[PDB]
Amino acid sequence: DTLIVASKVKAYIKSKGFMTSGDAVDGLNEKLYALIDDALKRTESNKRTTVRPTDF
Amino acid sequence: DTLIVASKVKAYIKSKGFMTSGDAVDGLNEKLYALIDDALKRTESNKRTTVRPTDF
Amino acid sequence: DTLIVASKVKAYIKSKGFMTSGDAVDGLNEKLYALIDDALKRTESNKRTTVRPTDF
Amino acid sequence: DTLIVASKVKAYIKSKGFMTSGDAVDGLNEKLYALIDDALKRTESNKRTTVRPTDF
Repeated sequence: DTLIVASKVKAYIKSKGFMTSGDAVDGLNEKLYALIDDALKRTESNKRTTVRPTDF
Repeated sequence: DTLIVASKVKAYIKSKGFMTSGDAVDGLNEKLYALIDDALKRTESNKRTTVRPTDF
Repeated sequence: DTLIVASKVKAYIKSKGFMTSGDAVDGLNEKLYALIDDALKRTESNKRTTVRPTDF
Repeated sequence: DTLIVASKVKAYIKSKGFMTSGDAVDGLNEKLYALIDDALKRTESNKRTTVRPTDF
């Protein structure tokens, strides 16, 4: 499932004077899943069941 | 601006047995902006203005 | 100060069939300082004074 | 193999007011190998075999 709002990612990239390839947002979606999986490991390592912003 | 679908991020975290704090999605959003800023630097370093999935 | 063992980073890169530019290890040193600074924020966020491997 | 100077990493962490767990440097080493593996993928994606600082 896509967790990313493609239009908002493309908008931010455009605001900096860059373009986005057709498959760029797919790559970022993969990185986002990795960031979350890493955060869950940190949450568990601190004996918590609630993910906090500082866990990412 | 939010780059993610909060409901889908919270759902994925719940599917792994975890809850999400009120500001956890905001933390992930901040990390995503940092990942994009890093990617723009990599795009420019390869004499491109089109961001590719491999730049993230 | 350099926190990286340049010879061991270059060795690992060589083992994968790649070469290392003259200024590559400097870039990785900068990323390492960022990783540590992020980890210290996570340590403090969990009311600890001792950095753990899971904080990185 | 360790890619970092443990004494200098522990010193930097101490300078910021923190202690380092016995296996904390091992955790950072693991993250560094991941950063290099990601960089090799970026190098190859730009039709290069020489890793640049901007690939990390």
